[PDB]
Formats: sequence, structure tokens, C-alpha cells
Amino acid sequence: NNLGTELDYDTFCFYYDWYGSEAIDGQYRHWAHAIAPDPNGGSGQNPGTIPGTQESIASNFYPQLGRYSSSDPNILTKHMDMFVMARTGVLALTWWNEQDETEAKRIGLILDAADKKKIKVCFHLEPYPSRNVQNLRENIVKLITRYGNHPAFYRKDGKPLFFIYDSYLIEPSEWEKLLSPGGSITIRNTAYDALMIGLWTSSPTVQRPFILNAHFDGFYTYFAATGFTYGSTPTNWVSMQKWAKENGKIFIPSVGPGYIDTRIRPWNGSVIRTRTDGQYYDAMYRKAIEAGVSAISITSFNEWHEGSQIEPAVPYTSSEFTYLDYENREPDYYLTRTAYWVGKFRESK
Ligand SMILES: OC[C@H]1O[C@H](O[C@H]2[C@@H](O)[C@H](O)[C@@H](CO)O[C@@H]2O)[C@@H](O)[C@@H](O)[C@@H]1O
Ligand SMILES: OC[C@H]1CNC[C@@H](O[C@H]2O[C@H](CO)[C@@H](O)[C@H](O)[C@@H]2O)[C@@H]1O
Repeated sequence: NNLGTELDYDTFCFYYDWYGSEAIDGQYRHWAHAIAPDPNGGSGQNPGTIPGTQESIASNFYPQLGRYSSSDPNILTKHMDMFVMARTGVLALTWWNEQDETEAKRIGLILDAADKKKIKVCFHLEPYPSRNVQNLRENIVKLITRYGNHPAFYRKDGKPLFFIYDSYLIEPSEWEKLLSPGGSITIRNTAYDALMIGLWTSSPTVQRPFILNAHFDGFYTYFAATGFTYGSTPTNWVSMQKWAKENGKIFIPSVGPGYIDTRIRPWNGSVIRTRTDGQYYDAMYRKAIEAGVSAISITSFNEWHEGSQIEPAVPYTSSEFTYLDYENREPDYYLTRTAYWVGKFRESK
């Protein structure tokens, strides 16, 4: 078929499976959330918590699907149908190494639901406690062993792919052990080789040697808020792509529709980026495509705490909070607008 509706398998959408519902789980997990203390504020902050009631959830927006469980197979079905609407072929799943049966169940449910719609899944390896290159290798081995034969397990030219959040927390000298072909615990040329995509944060003076010396296969930028880092400043993307191409690296810039996290981080208002009826998303996605990249990542499907979600949101005013909503756009606008941009990306590829 040549309909202009097919999934794109170089488009990665960051997905969070940490929500919990009455129907499935037993606490309204993540809809209830601690309010972060101000890192520059007084001593003796008791910032409190958002209780995750119908009226008061840990987001500035309100989901169309309500306080859903990420363990609810009927929610997962709906989510995969939303990925199909958006034309996003890869779900980049947050992964926290919880070592619990409920996590294992959820991952399996997600892979199964994804496959019914021909969506692929890769892992977004988060900064779990004492993360280091040895336990990262062990966990890569476990994920490939457990899930590598699942038909929804993502591969690019035969290789799995991982995004590594806050990769700068591990020194390049440690990364080299895992990621250089000569490294003492290398995955290169093994059954567990993978494309490893590190997080480009700050200036080229710092990031270029970091990426080279760490032996990452590529880099992404994550943040939906323009200007939050050098990497999330889209005017830098042409130059970042040129460097990537020169150095055999894969650049996967991250685009998002807006940012606001002030329910959980009330002190962080300077990072707010207004959606402007889709104009912010349009501008960011255009810059990614114009940079001439081979792959794009979307922040986010459903990071509701950070207000970067493309998942449908609805107007809601409760006794406790007046939520933001999609304004003059319909709840599914960011899904259909994603599909528009995926088409533009494909036209350029
Ligand atoms: O401090 C608020 C800030 O926190 C989180 O990002 C942190 C870290 O994970 C990032 O690597 C660096 C990049 O410079 O920034 C923080 O230290 C995110 O939640 C972010 O959106 C938020 O503004
Ligand atoms: O997936 C990368 C990155 C996205 N932003 C949130 C990060 O997770 C932290 O913040 C969450 C609230 O926004 C909180 O629920 C998590 O426990 C974690 O502190 C995530 O690493």
C-alpha cells in the first residue's frame, strides 16, 4: 500500500507504564504523586502530595481516558490504536528495573498489545539505583533473552535499540568497557549487541568527546522544552546532525508539543512552554525534519506530569483544580498532527 497512513519505524514515542487504577492495581499510582521541594528554596519544606483523586491528579492536564491503569489490557488496546492514528511505529518504554512481578506482567501485556497493531517496542533505560555498566549489561542480556523473540521487539538492521536517560551520570571510561569493540565487557560482536543512544545535553565542547569516548551509536535530546539544554534548542540541530554524520553516529532529536510540570514542581515555571493550539509542536517538528535526520523521537506519549503528552486530554474543572486542555483543538489533535508530521518526515527521508 501507498496510502500515506502506514506506521513509521524510525519514529519513537516515549511511553510511560507507571499509572495505576482501581480496576486493575490498588493505588492510583502516579496520578497520586509527591510534590517536589524547590531545590533553591527554604529548609523545612513540607511540599506535600497530590492525592490522585478524581478531582486532583498529578498533571496540569486531564486524560480523556481518566485515571487509567497501565496494567489494564483495554487501556493498552486504546493506546495502540492511538499510536496507529499518530503513525508512530515504535513505543519507547520507560524501564526502571523494578524487579517485581507487576512490571513483568505489564511489559508482556504491552508487547502483546503492540504486536496486534504492528507496533514495535524498545526500552528507555532510566537512572535506576546504582545503575552502572555491569548491571546495564546484565539487564540488556535479560531483556534481549526474555523479549528478543517477541514479534514486537524492535530491531533496526538486525539490532535492538536502547535509549539511555541521563547517560552522563556514568563516565565515558566506564561506557567504553561496555560499548567499545575492545571493551572488557563489550556487547559488540556478541548476541547482545544493540544500538545505544545516549543523551546529548550541553555544549559540543563537552558532548562531542563524551559521545565518542563512550562509544555510543547515537544520541537523542529528550526534553520537550525548547532551550532547556543546548541539545533541546532546535537551532542547534543542523550542526548536531552534521557532526553525527561526520562521526558515524545516529542523531534522534526529540520533539514535543509543550511542557508544564508545575503541579508536581511548582517552582519550575520558567520551563513552561505554551502549546499555542499546536504551533509550538509544528515549529519543533519542522526543525527536526529540516535538520535532515534519519529518525525522530517524540516527548511524549504520556508523561502527564510534565505536560508533554500527545495522548488525548479533555477539558476538566473540578472543585480542586482547573486543568489546562487542548484549547481550540479537539482531544485527538496531537495524534492526528503527529501523523501529519510523520508524513512530512517520510517525504523528506
Ligand atoms: O529540575 C527540573 C528538571 O528535572 C529533570 O531533568 C533533570 C535531569 O534529568 C536532566 O538531565 C538535567 C538536564 O540539564 O536537568 C535536570 O537536572 C526533568 O524533569 C526536567 O524536565 C525538569 O525541568
Ligand atoms: O523518561 C525520562 C524522564 C522523563 N521525565 C520524568 C523522569 O522521571 C522522574 O520524574 C517523574 C515526574 O516527572 C517521576 O514520576 C519519576 O519517579 C522520576 O523522578 C524520567 O526519568
